[PDB]
Amino acid sequence: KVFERCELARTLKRLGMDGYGGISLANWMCLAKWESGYNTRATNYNAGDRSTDYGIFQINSRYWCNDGKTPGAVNACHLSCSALLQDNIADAVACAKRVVRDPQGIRAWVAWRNRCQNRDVRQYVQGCGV
Repeated sequence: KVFERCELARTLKRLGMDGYGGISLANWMCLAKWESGYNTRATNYNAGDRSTDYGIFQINSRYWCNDGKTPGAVNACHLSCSALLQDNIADAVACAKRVVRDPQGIRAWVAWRNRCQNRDVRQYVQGCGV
């Protein structure tokens, strides 16, 4: 599923993402936007390390989910990577919450540092009623 901007903003809010780990909803929107264009079935194979990024938040198979084909990988979210390709994003959100409990927080996603950190992200939630 490819979410519309405001539809996703309210979806993430209902899932408890607003201010989760000190991260505003606008930051999560900016992350999803730049990671997948709000598309839950987005995937990106990384030929260099044989891992794959899954879903709306492009969560990586080396550490967060199990796809059975990433060498020496772990599964910290204790989910099948398939769970991150569902139209319903509850599992992806629970995993994204787990990701930010690590030392880096939202900085774990390099794209957030590239297109969201120290940027004006208010635009992602304006008019969404969140």
